[PDB]
Amino acid sequence: ASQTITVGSWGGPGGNGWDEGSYTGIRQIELSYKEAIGSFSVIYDLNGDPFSGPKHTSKLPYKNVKIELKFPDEFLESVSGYTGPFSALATPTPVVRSLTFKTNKGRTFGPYGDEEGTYFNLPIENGLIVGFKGRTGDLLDAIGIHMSL
Amino acid sequence: ASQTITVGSWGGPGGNGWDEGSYTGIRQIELSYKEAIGSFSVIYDLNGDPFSGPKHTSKLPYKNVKIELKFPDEFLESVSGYTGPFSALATPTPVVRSLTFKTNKGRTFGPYGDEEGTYFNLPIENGLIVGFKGRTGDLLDAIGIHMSL
Amino acid sequence: ASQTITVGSWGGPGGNGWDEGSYTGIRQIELSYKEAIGSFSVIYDLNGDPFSGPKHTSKLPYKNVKIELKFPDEFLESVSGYTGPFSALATPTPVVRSLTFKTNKGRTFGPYGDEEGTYFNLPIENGLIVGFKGRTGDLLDAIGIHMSL
Amino acid sequence: ASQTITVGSWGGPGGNGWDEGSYTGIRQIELSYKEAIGSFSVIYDLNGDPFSGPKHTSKLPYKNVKIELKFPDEFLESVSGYTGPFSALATPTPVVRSLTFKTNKGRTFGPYGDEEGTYFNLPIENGLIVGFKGRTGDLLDAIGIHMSL
Repeated sequence: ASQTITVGSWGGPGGNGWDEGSYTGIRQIELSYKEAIGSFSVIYDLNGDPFSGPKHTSKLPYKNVKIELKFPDEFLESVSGYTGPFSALATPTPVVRSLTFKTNKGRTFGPYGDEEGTYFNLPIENGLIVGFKGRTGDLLDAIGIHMSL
Repeated sequence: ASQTITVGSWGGPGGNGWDEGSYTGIRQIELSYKEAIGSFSVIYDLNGDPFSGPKHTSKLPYKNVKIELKFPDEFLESVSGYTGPFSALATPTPVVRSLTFKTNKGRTFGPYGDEEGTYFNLPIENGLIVGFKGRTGDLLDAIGIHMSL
Repeated sequence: ASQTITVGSWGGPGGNGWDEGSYTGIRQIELSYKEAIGSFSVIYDLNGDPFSGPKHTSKLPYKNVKIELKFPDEFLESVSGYTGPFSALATPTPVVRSLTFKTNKGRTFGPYGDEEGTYFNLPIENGLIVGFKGRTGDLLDAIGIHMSL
Repeated sequence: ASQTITVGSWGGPGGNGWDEGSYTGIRQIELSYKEAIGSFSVIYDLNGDPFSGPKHTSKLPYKNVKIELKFPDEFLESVSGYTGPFSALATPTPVVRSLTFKTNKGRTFGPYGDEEGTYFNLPIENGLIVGFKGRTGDLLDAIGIHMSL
């Protein structure tokens, strides 16, 4: 490398590309938002210990959140959330306006960003999100995934 | 019982559940369509030789298309769609209304069924659709996918 | 193709190469033996339904045996068995002499052929024997293993 | 909670069981030995940067090798090595007496420890050793491997 299934890249053409790679599973997701998502950073599980993924932090003073999955027993079972521009940041390129997170234990981590734009949805009937791919310019411009069993 | 990453479920809850399991590759898809997708049946590749999976047919007089891939060098890199109910089959439940496939070699087997309702899109950077899962009643009620490296 | 992890070449470079392929799992193994292993063909599982793998039969008038596992619930957790030349077969190269299979339920299919030669050993901790590869000329010149989750 | 294929545990039941877990690849191995293998510590690759796995050290004053593979073009292609007891450590239980590492590039990191006891041979045709698992007490009592595509 060992490779993984990389399903996706939902978002747009600009920003700067970042592939954090692959790990055993997710422990914490922490993002900043207002009308679009700006910051996205994750705390992975690496063989029993926590691993802090690289950060893709925004300069925009957006509203802040921390999603804390209860590890082993809880893992996401669905990722969805629209995509499109934001004439305000004067950025012509498509961008991730929202991004909601469902869980196998039921807990859904409420829509973040305004549900305006075109919808993308990804339900997992069997599998495991194991890492994140995507781009980040001023906000998070595109999002991608890493799957495994 | 070896297992696969089963991604998705896109479509409604009506129809009879079907699963065709996992193979080694896709050799030819066959579908009928007309304002919605009726029949669905894929011919797979089992260890270098062709293996026809179960047929999932509709009695509806729908238009017919044969999608045949050049098998080893060509595979689907994207499956998109629009799932939306259909008041004509008097079906209140959601149904997959359109279906578009895009190849790693550059050919998009143009949108079959009319592009109406909520769009779905699943792009792949490294992975392989290795078996189809789905529901069928009179139309292709739903669509599921299985994956591998 | 999708690929699987292929561990194995145990035996010698002689004979003709055979790769039976990767399937869903194993339902019955069928071999022949005297002083060494001669024929080896298996019945595989192909998505809930049995599937016959090609026969790799040895012309040698040998003792016969059918090993059948209780499918789903019982599966191979171990494979092992002695390899060396056979001055009789006037075979200048090393060939497989004995082969013993151990089960997750306790069942162990007694050494078939003679325990003579250098020994090889594969205990599986997590994983699944999914297809058989190897070489066959008069006897089984060599054996390989396919694996998945 | 993702899994990888773990094969084996070639050794004896003595000592304290350890499992470094899985990563992206093997960059360096560092062991000690005289008549049996004493220390075993590996510097893994995690997504592009080195990640040191835990050290499993041994007080026995042994020779000290430092194995560095050229990480992306070079990876292990086979592991082999003799398992037998060791009268001198006054131990009743089988230990990993010897250990040899072959590479896909051609280099064979010749025998470390004596070639004595029963033999084991893990040869690989397709796949990646992606993590080591095992048991240490005074020396290296057992060794197991993790696999991925």
